[PDB]
Amino acid sequence: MNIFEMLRIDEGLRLKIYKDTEGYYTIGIGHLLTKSPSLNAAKSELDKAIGRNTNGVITKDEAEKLFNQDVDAAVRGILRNAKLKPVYDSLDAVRRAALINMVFQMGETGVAGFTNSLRMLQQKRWDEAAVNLAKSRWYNQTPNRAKRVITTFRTGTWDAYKNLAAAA
Repeated sequence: MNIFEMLRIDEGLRLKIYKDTEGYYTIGIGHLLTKSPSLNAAKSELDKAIGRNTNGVITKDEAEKLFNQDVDAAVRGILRNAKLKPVYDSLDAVRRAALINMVFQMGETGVAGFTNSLRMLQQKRWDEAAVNLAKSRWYNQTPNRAKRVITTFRTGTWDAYKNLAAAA
């Protein structure tokens, strides 16, 4: 398992514009298009991202290309962030993937806001961090995904993902 497989399980793959859990227009592997309520706006952003007149439908390769850019960007956001980087540097490989997942989902800023959890992770206080992480809108809104990521931080293994969809 790796970050791509992991996020592919959590986000799924849809080739037509769809609404995410918050009701925002998205496509592919969790690629957020816009927070605007206009489908047109969404289609415009999609054409711009793809470089062609899509009419709201993309191919698998196109979805995978946005996905690679998105993972790349999450990693880069982490390394550029003064609060995130030190946590990321302190972690083992599996737990690094859990951090990327959250940044992919919520963005740098959002994650950078979990001050107490970040400290705990940095200190390697796994159980404590897992409890703190659970006291969040994130956990209450998308609990099954939140549970997978938290278990990953707790254990440092891929066990939460070793049975599911996307692949595992």
